[PDB]
Amino acid sequence: SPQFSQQREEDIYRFLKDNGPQRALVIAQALGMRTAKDVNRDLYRMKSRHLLDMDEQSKAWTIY
Amino acid sequence: HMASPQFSQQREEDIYRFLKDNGPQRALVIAQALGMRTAKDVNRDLYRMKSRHLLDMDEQSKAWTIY
DNA sequence: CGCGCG
DNA sequence: TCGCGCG
Repeated sequence: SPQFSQQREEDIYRFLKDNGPQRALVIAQALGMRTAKDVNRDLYRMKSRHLLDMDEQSKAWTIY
Repeated sequence: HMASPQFSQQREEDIYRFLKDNGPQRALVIAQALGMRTAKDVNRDLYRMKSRHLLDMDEQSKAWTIY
């Protein structure tokens, strides 16, 4: 199973599981926030833990 | 008969005076010299002053100068 | 405008 | 590549 330190990481993961790959502004807005900056530190931390991947060209995030 | 340049903020006048006497210098140096902590404390102001042609930045050294 | 950086 | 100025 994926290991989440904060429940909000699961919220991101499930959003991407449910809706396919999306940019950080979409993850943020879907979860009640505004911009990529509201979630990017979480996304890159999750990427470092092989929870998510990002396509560097489209900037879309997806589950790992 | 007013002095030149005119600065809209004390911060801008302080940056300009620091660079006139010491410059060029990196943003991290300017931030510390004005009692702040990192480049993030002055970058918004430096690029705004650059857009008004009050300062320039050397791309190679990253040091800011009075224009 | 990508920015992940405390 | 800590470059980053971004609201």
